[PDB]
Amino acid sequence: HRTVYLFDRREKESELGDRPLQVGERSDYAGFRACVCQTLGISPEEKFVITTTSRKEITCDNFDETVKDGVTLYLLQSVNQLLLTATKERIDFLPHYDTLVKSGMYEYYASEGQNPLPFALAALIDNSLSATSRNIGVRRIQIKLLFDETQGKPAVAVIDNGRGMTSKQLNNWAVYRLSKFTRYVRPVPVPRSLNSDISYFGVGGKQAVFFVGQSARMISKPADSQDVHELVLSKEDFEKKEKNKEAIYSGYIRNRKPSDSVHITNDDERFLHHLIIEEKEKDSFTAVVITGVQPEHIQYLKNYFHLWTRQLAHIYHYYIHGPKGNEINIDIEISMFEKGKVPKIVNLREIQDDMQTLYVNTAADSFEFKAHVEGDGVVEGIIRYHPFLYDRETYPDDPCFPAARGKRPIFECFWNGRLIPYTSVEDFDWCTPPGLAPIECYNRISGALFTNDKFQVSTNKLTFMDLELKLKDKNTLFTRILNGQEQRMKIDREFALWLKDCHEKYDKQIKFTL
Amino acid sequence: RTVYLFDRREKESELGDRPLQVGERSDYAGFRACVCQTLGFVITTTSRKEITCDNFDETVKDGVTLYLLQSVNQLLLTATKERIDFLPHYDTLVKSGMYEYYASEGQNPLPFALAALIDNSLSATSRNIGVRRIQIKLLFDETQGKPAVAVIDNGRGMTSKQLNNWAVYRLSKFTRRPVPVPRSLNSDISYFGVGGKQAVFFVGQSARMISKPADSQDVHELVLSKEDFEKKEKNKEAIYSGYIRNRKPSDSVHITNDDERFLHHLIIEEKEKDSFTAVVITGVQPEHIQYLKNYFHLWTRQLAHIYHYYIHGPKGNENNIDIEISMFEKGKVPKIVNLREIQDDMQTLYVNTAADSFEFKAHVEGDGVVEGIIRYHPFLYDRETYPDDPCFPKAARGKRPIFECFWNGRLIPYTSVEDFDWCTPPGLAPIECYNRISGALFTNDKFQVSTNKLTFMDLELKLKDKNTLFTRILNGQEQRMKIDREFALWLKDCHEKYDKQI
Ligand SMILES: Nc1ncnc2c1ncn2[C@@H]1O[C@H](COP(=O)(O)OP(=O)(O)OP(=O)(O)O)[C@@H](O)[C@H]1O
Ligand SMILES: Nc1ncnc2c1ncn2[C@@H]1O[C@H](COP(=O)(O)OP(=O)(O)OP(=O)(O)O)[C@@H](O)[C@H]1O
Ligand SMILES: [Mg+2]
Ligand SMILES: [Mg+2]
Repeated sequence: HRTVYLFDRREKESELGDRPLQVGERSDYAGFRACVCQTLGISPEEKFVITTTSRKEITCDNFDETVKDGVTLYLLQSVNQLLLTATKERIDFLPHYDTLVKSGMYEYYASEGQNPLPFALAALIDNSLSATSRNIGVRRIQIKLLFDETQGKPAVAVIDNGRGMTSKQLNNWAVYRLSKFTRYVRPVPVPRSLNSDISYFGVGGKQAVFFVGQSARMISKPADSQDVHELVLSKEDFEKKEKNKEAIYSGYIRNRKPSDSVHITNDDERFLHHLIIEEKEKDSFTAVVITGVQPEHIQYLKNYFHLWTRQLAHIYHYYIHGPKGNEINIDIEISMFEKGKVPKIVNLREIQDDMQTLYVNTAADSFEFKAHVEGDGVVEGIIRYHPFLYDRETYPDDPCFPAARGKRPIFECFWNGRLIPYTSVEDFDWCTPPGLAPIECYNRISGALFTNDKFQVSTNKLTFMDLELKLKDKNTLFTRILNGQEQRMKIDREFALWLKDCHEKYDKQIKFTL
Repeated sequence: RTVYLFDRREKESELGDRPLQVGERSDYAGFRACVCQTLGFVITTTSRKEITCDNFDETVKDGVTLYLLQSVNQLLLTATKERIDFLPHYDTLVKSGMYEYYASEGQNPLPFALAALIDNSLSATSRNIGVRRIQIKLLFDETQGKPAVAVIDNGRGMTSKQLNNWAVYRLSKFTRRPVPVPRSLNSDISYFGVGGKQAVFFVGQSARMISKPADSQDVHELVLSKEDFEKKEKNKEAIYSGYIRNRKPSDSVHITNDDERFLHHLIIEEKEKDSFTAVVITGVQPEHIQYLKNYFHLWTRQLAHIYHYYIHGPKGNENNIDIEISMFEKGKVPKIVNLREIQDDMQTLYVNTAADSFEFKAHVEGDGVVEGIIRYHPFLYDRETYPDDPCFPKAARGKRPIFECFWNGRLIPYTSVEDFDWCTPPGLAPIECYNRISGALFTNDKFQVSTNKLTFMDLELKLKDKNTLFTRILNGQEQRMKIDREFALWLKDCHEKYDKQI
């Protein structure tokens, strides 16, 4: 049985409403037309016509190809009669499954001399940070690059010991654009907004997995749950469901006891048996297993291991090292496996040449402030002084920007504690050179800005929407943070005086002639 | 009301599930009795919450999966399969443009949303015989109802089926290729199946699509709106089901609220058109209205810049496309401009202050070819003529990048290329001549852009790749010279010919 919707539009006064019509398999136009004449009281002496909404007339030849399930049909005196009264033609407009499969394909663009693949990994780290935010003890977040072909096909796995997901929460995860606002306890403010409350849009994890690869296997277990819940979303399963005319967004969660990998029969996915065996220890976990990894991603992760782990340490510097930075707990552990090589392992806390560590440890002093923007948003700011010592500047180098800072921007920008990589602020009026402090001192300052969600970011969290615009608005008030207290100030003069004091206390102009 | 029951008492229990039809008026004991009868403990949800008559109605709903177990916390001997639906949330549409148009390089990004709708009209009018009329009407006169933004073209329009397709997020031309032309001004700008929906839901909260093909006697009208999605959700109706209204041209009887008064004057004009599409955005955010009202000359120049080469052709502003903008305010004269009238958009300034040009192609391994042009702006007696750029308030170009970048003929606003090696100062030509050159790069779709079409994905990285071959185009033939010395020579000639001291 397939339903069609018939509008009688022979005369203006014809019934406004449509008449639905159940049509069984292997029926013909003559049968269809007879029923119409009978129910509606129409002599088979009327020369009326039946047309689609495009005015294509139904005939015996085209009946089966034209009268499909769901179509709307017109009863007309003639094929091109004037539509005296308006019709309502039912439609379905379900999003195409590429809403998921292509959600990350054209989002992570390259900018400022950076490879964006680690930003997809950061999206998954963000999820694990939120999931581990109330852990008693260690918050463990592992990224395993299973690129050893003696264990199966390449796979990227992100595993944490967070709170995990129920069947329902795992169902929610699969819903594109289902966020914490739609499916929530807004956290109490905290310095640098290191609150682990990084989610906003309900899409980031899906963009990441389908950017990295073509199939995601979610494995999760809350502490309360006896059972492990497992859900696969993949390009292959959508294509299969399309070809077989099955519901595109229907599937099933596999519930199972911990450590049971009997459902893994693909030898390509061998490595999953060992991942699933590891579940016995864990009271609560989530594992994101990505397969169908694009070859260009694998080659970058193999050949630039020190660079892209550094990028991640840079992004999560203040989550790793706390609000003061790495003045030289969360364990973010990367491990990569290749045929013929010892496992490569690094805890991001080990990394010492990420840009923030260099800024923090080459700084002689700092200048701390807040910016109060119209709309009640508050930005935390820090400026750091990197002094000239005898014969050299100490402002650290940045490989993306091959006398001290140069033409580089002063400020890196952080949102809920993590770096937003493609938004920098060059300077403000009050920290550019006009004077009361020597000009070259304005080139010795680096900085960081910290917001919470009051300042919007783009969906991919690569950029702020309008951070600089709001900070430089005429109504924005700047305050100084000193000894824990916040106070209004005359910032142009008070920053200059701070800069002059830094020059006199820290800059050293003594050198043996060459 | 169907539930799916898994018998999981023993390791040998039946693997498959047994669907049970639980009537609407049924009890826990009744249900329990039906279970004992059908198969031969406790019953739980998939979270091991035990079914009781206290929770029976809040727990045994249509479509749920249930467990038959010896105890609540018995280990699962055999794995179950729990049916789920995961339809995208309707914010997949309503919020599709809310966090996509970020500000960069001092530009307000609102006109980029209008460019997305212009791109659609360029493609819809690509085979028009005669004029291609693309109108943007800002109906901000409150005597005619609430604010609205309308984009109206005289293109091919949409059938009922094509209008249905337009409402499918991510339904593209690939899941439903012109011949190469200069600067890829091919009007084949679509790719992703989302741009138009991001634009309307960035600008406002409701989109009325009105369309009519020439081969169609009826007009097709479809509304997508935040308010409609919210009503369907409240009433538990299918989220992605609606209807297309089909009507005769110029019939506006369905418009009954005074706040949409303006639509009568808009629909009356359908008499005059064989084919058309009208996008009508309502629920316009107040901040978009304020910007559009107070910076008319700025944001219309932005659109002329973006579409310079579609307006003026492949040589620039030294065609049958009429992009007309009109804004209506209470007690004011209509503001009206054809983008072809604008003369101080950046590309016009580059084209007209240029004394000579240097043309070239970049061949990127993988069949991708980029067309490029560099323009020389001389020093005339006592000033540089390199045009100023309000986004950027070495005396000529200064720190600005050389190259603006175009994709299928239209500007990509947030992708610039500062320079290449062969056109950066080393001296076969005075150093300061290298600061007097602007340029533009043109690609087709062989070079990827992001979904919102604000940036290229990896244009600069591929252009600077060591395998990339740079060839000059002189007259109409490809010359095989070493571009770097060829360009330094061209820059000497330009200096010795166009720079003036007296
Ligand atoms: N590692 C995890 N542990 C527990 N729950 C998770 C994990 N990853 C994802 N989820 C759940 O799935 C949901 C969807 O995640 P996704 O990253 O797609 O969107 P989001 O994080 O909510 O928003 P955003 O788009 O800002 O990332 C999350 O809100 C979270 O509840
Ligand atoms: N003004 C118009 N006239 C005729 N058809 C249109 C018009 N606007 C949109 N369409 C149809 O609706 C479809 C969806 O448009 P939308 O802009 O959402 O995606 P797209 O243009 O296909 O891809 P992209 O995301 O690259 O813009 C278009 O492909 C086109 O077929
Ligand atoms: Mg997320
Ligand atoms: Mg489009």
